[PDB]
Amino acid sequence: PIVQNLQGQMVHQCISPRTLNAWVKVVEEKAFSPEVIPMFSALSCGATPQDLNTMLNTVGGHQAAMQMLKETINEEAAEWDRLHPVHAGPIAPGQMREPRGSDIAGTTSTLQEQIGWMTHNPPIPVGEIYKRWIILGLNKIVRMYSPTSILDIRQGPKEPFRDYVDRFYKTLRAEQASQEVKNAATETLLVQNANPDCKTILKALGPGATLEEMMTACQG
Amino acid sequence: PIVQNLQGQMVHQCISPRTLNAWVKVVEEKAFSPEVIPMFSALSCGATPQDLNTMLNTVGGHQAAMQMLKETINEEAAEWDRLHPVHAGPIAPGQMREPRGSDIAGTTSTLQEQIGWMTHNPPIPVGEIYKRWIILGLNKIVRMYSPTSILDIRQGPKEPFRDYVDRFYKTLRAEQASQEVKNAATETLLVQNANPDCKTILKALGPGATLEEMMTACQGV
Amino acid sequence: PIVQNLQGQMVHQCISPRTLNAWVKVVEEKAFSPEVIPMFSALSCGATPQDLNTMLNTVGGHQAAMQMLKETINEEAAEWDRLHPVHAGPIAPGQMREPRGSDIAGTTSTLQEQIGWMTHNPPIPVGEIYKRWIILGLNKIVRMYSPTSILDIRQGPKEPFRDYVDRFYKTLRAEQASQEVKNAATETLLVQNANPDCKTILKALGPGATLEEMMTACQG
Amino acid sequence: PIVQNLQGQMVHQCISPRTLNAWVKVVEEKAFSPEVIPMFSALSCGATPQDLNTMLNTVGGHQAAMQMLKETINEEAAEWDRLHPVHAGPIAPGQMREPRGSDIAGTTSTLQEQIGWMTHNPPIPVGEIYKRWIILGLNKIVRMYSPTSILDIRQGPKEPFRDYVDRFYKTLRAEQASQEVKNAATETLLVQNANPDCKTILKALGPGATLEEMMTACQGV
Amino acid sequence: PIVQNLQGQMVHQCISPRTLNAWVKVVEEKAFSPEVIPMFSALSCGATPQDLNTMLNTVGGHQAAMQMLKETINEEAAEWDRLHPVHAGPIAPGQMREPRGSDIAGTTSTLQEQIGWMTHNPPIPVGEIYKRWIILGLNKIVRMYSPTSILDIRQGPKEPFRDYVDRFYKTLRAEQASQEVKNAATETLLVQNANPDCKTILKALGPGATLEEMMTACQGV
Amino acid sequence: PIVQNLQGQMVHQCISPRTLNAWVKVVEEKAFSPEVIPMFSALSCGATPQDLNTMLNTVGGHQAAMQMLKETINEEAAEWDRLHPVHAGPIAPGQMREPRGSDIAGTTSTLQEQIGWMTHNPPIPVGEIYKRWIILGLNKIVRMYSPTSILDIRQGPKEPFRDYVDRFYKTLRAEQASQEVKNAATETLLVQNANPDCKTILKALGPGATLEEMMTACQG
Ligand SMILES: CCS(=O)(=O)Nc1nn(CC(F)(F)F)c2c(-n3c([C@H](Cc4cc(F)cc(F)c4)NC(=O)Cn4nc(C(F)(F)F)c5c4CCC5)nc4cc(-c5ccc(C=O)c(F)c5)ccc4c3=O)ccc(Cl)c12
Ligand SMILES: CCS(=O)(=O)Nc1nn(CC(F)(F)F)c2c(-n3c([C@H](Cc4cc(F)cc(F)c4)NC(=O)Cn4nc(C(F)(F)F)c5c4CCC5)nc4cc(-c5ccc(C=O)c(F)c5)ccc4c3=O)ccc(Cl)c12
Ligand SMILES: CCS(=O)(=O)Nc1nn(CC(F)(F)F)c2c(-n3c([C@H](Cc4cc(F)cc(F)c4)NC(=O)Cn4nc(C(F)(F)F)c5c4CCC5)nc4cc(-c5ccc(C=O)c(F)c5)ccc4c3=O)ccc(Cl)c12
Ligand SMILES: CCS(=O)(=O)Nc1nn(CC(F)(F)F)c2c(-n3c([C@H](Cc4cc(F)cc(F)c4)NC(=O)Cn4nc(C(F)(F)F)c5c4CCC5)nc4cc(-c5ccc(C=O)c(F)c5)ccc4c3=O)ccc(Cl)c12
Ligand SMILES: CCS(=O)(=O)Nc1nn(CC(F)(F)F)c2c(-n3c([C@H](Cc4cc(F)cc(F)c4)NC(=O)Cn4nc(C(F)(F)F)c5c4CCC5)nc4cc(-c5ccc(C=O)c(F)c5)ccc4c3=O)ccc(Cl)c12
Ligand SMILES: CCS(=O)(=O)Nc1nn(CC(F)(F)F)c2c(-n3c([C@H](Cc4cc(F)cc(F)c4)NC(=O)Cn4nc(C(F)(F)F)c5c4CCC5)nc4cc(-c5ccc(C=O)c(F)c5)ccc4c3=O)ccc(Cl)c12
Repeated sequence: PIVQNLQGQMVHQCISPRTLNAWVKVVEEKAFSPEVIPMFSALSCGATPQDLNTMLNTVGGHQAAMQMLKETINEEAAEWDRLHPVHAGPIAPGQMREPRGSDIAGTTSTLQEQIGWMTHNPPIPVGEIYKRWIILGLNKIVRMYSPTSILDIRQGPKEPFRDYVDRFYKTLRAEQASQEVKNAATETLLVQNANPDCKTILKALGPGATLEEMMTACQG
Repeated sequence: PIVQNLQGQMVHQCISPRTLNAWVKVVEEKAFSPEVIPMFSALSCGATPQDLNTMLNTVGGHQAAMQMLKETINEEAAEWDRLHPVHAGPIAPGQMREPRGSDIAGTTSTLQEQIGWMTHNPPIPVGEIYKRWIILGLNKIVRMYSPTSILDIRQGPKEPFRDYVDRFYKTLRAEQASQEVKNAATETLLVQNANPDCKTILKALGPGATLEEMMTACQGV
Repeated sequence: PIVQNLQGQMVHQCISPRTLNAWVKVVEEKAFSPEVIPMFSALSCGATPQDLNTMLNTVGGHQAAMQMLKETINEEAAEWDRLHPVHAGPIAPGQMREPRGSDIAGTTSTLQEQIGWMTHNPPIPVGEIYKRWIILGLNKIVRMYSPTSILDIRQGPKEPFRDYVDRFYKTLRAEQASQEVKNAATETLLVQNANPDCKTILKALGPGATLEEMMTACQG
Repeated sequence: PIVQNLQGQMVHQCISPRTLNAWVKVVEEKAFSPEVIPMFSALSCGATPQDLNTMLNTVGGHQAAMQMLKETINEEAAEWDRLHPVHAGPIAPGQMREPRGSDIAGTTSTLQEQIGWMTHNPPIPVGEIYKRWIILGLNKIVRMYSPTSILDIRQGPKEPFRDYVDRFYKTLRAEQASQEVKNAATETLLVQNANPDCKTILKALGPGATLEEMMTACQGV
Repeated sequence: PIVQNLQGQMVHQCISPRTLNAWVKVVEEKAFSPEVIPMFSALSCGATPQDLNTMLNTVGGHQAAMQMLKETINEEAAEWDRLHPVHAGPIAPGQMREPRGSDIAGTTSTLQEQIGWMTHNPPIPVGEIYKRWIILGLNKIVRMYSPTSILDIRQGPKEPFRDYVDRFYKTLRAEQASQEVKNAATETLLVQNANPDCKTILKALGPGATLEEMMTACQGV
Repeated sequence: PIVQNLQGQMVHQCISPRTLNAWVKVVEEKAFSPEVIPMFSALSCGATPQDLNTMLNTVGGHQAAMQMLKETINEEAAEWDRLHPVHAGPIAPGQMREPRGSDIAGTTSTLQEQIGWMTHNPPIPVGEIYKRWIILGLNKIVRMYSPTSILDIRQGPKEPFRDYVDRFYKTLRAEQASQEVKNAATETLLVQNANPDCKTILKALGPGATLEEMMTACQG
């Protein structure tokens, strides 16, 4: 990673054995449950492209997913190249060549170049750009290994309303839509997929009941 | 988190794997037992909004609780906005735009903005403000998911007084109320709901007895 | 905690996940065995009142004990208030308001105030004062969850003298008396509660035998 | 390893017990699965030749592989020597003798010489040069100890396409070849070795379909 | 402990949870096996008296041993007091009162006094002096709780000589005696208490044989 | 150990609980398998003589081996004394007495003297010298607890050639000879001890086949 030391300077540090192991274990234990994304995001804080590639290369199995991720990266890289074309010419002392997409993904760039960009004044944050690409791919994978649509989450006749709501929002976490789309669909669908006794009570509350009010109302 | 270096400046440090894992495991092991709240507060010391979002996003399951938490945050954010409305205009050099509620929650703010607020002179402690909102939400969840009401804690005929007291205060810990209200509940119910023999002993020691005295007086009864 | 950094200045640091976990595990594993006190004392090295409250708030169960602790704190705080009454008036630049008992316990004081006191020149060590109150309460709890009096520790007829002595002093650790009182009672009671064959030998050694001499003498 | 201190100088640090143990355990648990290679590369970041030798010397068992690794290193060392022959003469103050192949591998060089190379201005990165040799050797071992050939990965009649793709790329990961060669193997075999129903679907999407599209198109077939 | 910072000054650091737990677990697992002594000495490196008291206070059980340890300390403290009596009078600025035995053991001294002694120029190393007393006490305990006497270590008829030697030196390790005395015990008993066949072989190699030679000579006998 | 701090100075640090535990566990788990030597070497990086003695004193059991180690140290120390005799006289301010062998082994030297030597300009690296002595002894012990000669490692009739080669080189790791002696013996002995079907194929390859070529040739 690139971190600040105790004396106020951005420096390169080795990825730690703890970080590496934390990520490997997360994938082993949880596969591509939604929570693997914020865990990846937090474990990769400060990462260079080389560090990100290391993390992705240590994933055991799941190589269909990992290839889909490479394809997502390649599409983002091609968009970057269209938007930020490289001008040819000798690079001046006191300057860094402009990165292409393949450089941000660490494929055609050296570690020294990556540090150069990430610590330039002003910085070209190739780590952060690459990470955003990876997260877009990881979201696709989460959605793909999600077994269930929110349309199929229905409260059972004897199912406590809290357990139903737990299942509903856990399923929703795996959907790949904006938060606004998720929320408004949810309002109405949560009621619609409730069991007849709860649905009755929930209709009675009227629009604009908070979840807390809903869960109190259907406690038994 | 934001921590101080040797130069005496506040700077950003990455959240540690140890922290992340400690939080994940505490939720796994304890759910929304009252002690999850101080563990959250301790593990999130110095946290940015981004860090707090990370910690909440890694909670496995309990999504009904997490959704109720978001709703609490949205309520606290609307109030923030009502009390502290943003004034339009360009931001001066070395200065920071005023945060809206959604900026404090990390939704409409970048990491670099959060660092800027938390390290400005004087600080706008958006991490601390957000943590307060989160803790309020967690207190609701703890209460919400408490199985027992304090009114139903009654000493059994053969139950040692110490075990009853343990159960009474464990229940009271999950209530969402000020300390002064919880002290009123104790004064109303603890002696009253003791069993007949202990109750007789306790009524005799009177209102002013310490818990240690009460527990000594009922050691056999 | 408040610690010294590498460059010679008292600064606030976050309580570490290790410290938190060590304390939680100690209580889970050992409850209020006497050794929990020096473990609390060592894990709370440098603690602010806020840190101490955190540690106490993480104790799972044992809420009768924890309430007795709060009552002990309140009594110590009232004594502090009697001994160190607060004078009213505006606080000068370059000064800290005088702490009341409720401030030392962290109830009516902010973290910023606690750091202010603990790093003033000269320091008001509100962490150390509060800790002393907590330890007084913890000692009361140890004594309370001690099942056995030293008067009931008697060497059995076939019990190796070493096992008896182990039981005796382990029980004595849980008693709440001064060390002088513990020692002198012990001299005589250890002999008196020994089994008839050992008691014979121990009488024969005369007064002022060390424990080592006693344990050698009753080895079989 | 060689790491930077506050003065901005590169200095020597002892290899940590955590690092040592992480490497030992990864070999124990995963043998020469492809993912052992990036784990080695990450755990050996900043390593001196001495450190790399330590890590290789602590591998338990697998001595046939380790001997093949030494042979690869000896081949790379002979080539180094052919490209970069040492010139005789006394070494000037503040300067370092030019390394031979055996110096890079840590066999004929002291720790103090390795530090001198890695911290000189500009660096002679003998740790990085040796790591490259080691990684080449490990890639041979991974391939050598792979059980399956890519030609024998064929989708079963009832095998979900996702499971076949997992197996195909897991096999391809163990091949020792450039990325461009591995991409050629995919273009030759993946659709061709799908089962009859999936293959029909995939041939219709055509050469330009992404894996995500292919996996959507065969979700039931 | 007292450790050095960057300014090259000795300063106080809190005892770490790792240290505390390592000590607790070593006693739990090994009791008063001889190797507990160097583990104590290593874990208490730089310790103040306060720290040493903490480590001793966390020992679970073994209170007969711990009481014998206190008695040893009291004996060493009385001797200290006899050799180094305190002189009355007010302490000058930047100076420290002379420690009594009970000050070294941490009983009548504050932490701030201990820091003052250990960091004064020149140091009064009250941590090191106390550790010496503690180690003397622990050596007594190890000996006290050793099950076997060296006189009873005898090679069995079918016991490999290496196993006998292991047992002989493991027993000798628990003895409380100088190294020169332990070397005398070896010269008296090791060959003498070997079985008839090994003994014959060993007597022939003679007094000057190394252990490695002795163990080679008896590899089958 | 003696390490460099962040501000470029050689200082003494306490041996860490991690280091201590790593070494204890290695011996418990692996005894004196060859890999215990590079593990000792790496865990003792920067060690003083006192640290090395600590590490050796924590070894549980294996006291025959440990005594053989002391004997090896004593022989190396006597050689050092013959080669570097100590001249008598008062030691000047700005100087360190010359170390004898017993000083390098930490037996007659204080920690303060060891730090003095290791941080003198120019350094007398008593830690590194002692470690070399210990490693010579440890190699003797490895060879001694090795159950098997390389002459007895023979490929079985149905044994995969890779498993045979694994056994052969694992056995060779425990032999105490130079690397040149190990290699040249190995070339020929590996073929000679192969089973008849492999030996046939290996003869056919001719001299100077690499191991990789040999293992490919006998894959079935
Ligand atoms: C033609 C280019 S492309 O294919 O379109 N895109 C890319 N190719 N590469 C890899 C490369 F750089 F090599 F071209 C790309 C990398 N890439 C990679 C990637 C990282 C990755 C793994 C993953 F699981 C998912 C991902 F999304 C990304 N690893 C692999 O591709 C391994 N692989 N291999 C096959 C398979 F082939 F076996 F099937 C599969 C996989 C994962 C899924 C299936 N590792 C590196 C390691 C060192 C590096 C360098 C040195 C050392 C040691 O000294 C070291 F350990 C590592 C240096 C540079 C790179 C680097 O740039 C990044 C991004 C793109 Cl988009 C590509
Ligand atoms: C739209 C307004 S709102 O919904 O009324 N309020 C909020 N929306 N958001 C989320 C968002 F920001 F997306 F709008 C909000 C966040 N928010 C979130 C929150 C954090 C959170 C989780 C939790 F379990 C309880 C909570 F109380 C808070 N995560 C979710 O909402 C996930 N989610 N999702 C569903 C769902 F699927 F059902 F939808 C559920 C959940 C938990 C319960 C059910 N994560 C972030 C991550 C990155 C971030 C940025 C970058 C990376 C990668 O580098 C990364 F990993 C993360 C950047 C910004 C944000 C951010 O701002 C904060 C607060 C509010 Cl109040 C809101
Ligand atoms: C009228 C005052 S008093 O009651 O006489 N004395 C005290 N009240 N308080 C608590 C308070 F401050 F709230 F008044 C007191 C505290 N106190 C507490 C204490 C700590 C404690 C726990 C314990 F197990 C034993 C103890 F001895 C002490 N916690 C509780 O009381 C919890 N509780 N709750 C009930 C029960 F009610 F459910 F039954 C029980 C318990 C333990 C036993 C049974 N936590 C804090 C947390 C934040 C803090 C602030 C913010 C956040 C988050 O942002 C956070 F996580 C923590 C800020 C300030 C405080 C603080 O000052 C300290 C000392 C006194 Cl003496 C008192
Ligand atoms: C002679 C030339 S060569 O053989 O062609 N090439 C090499 N010989 N050496 C080793 C040596 F240096 F000794 F010559 C070489 C080393 N080398 C080694 C290597 C490292 C290694 C292990 C491995 F598993 C795979 C590898 F690829 C490399 N260890 C071994 O060879 C052990 N070995 N031993 C047998 C055997 F028993 F079967 F022999 C086997 C093995 C692994 C497979 C089978 N360790 C060192 C340790 C100290 C070192 C120095 C000091 C201390 C103590 O303080 C310490 F612990 C270690 C100092 C210097 C060296 C050093 O230079 C490096 C590279 C080459 Cl190519 C060679
Ligand atoms: C009176 C003179 S003496 O008895 O002859 N010698 C000594 N008395 N003390 C203890 C004392 F200081 F209290 F006098 C002595 C200490 N001593 C102790 C010792 C340490 C110890 C434990 C052990 F297992 C073996 C030992 F050899 C030494 N603990 C005990 O005595 C506990 N104990 N208690 C009984 C008993 F219950 F049976 F009594 C037993 C035992 C072990 C065996 C049986 N702890 C301290 C803690 C705080 C300290 C201060 C503050 C806090 C909190 O913040 C804290 F947690 C701790 C501050 C000061 C002290 C301190 O000075 C040191 C040395 C002497 Cl020689 C004596
Ligand atoms: C006449 C000298 S010699 O015998 O020829 N050589 C040596 N004697 N010593 C030890 C000594 F220094 F004491 F003389 C020697 C040491 N030596 C030792 C050694 C280390 C060691 C252990 C081991 F397992 C293998 C080894 F190779 C070396 N420990 C023992 O000898 C223990 N022992 N004991 C018996 C047995 F006797 F019970 F059987 C056995 C053993 C291992 C095998 C069988 N520990 C020290 C600890 C403190 C030290 C000082 C203070 C404290 C506490 O405050 C502390 F914890 C440690 C201070 C100084 C020393 C120190 O110098 C080093 C080297 C030589 Cl060659 C010798």
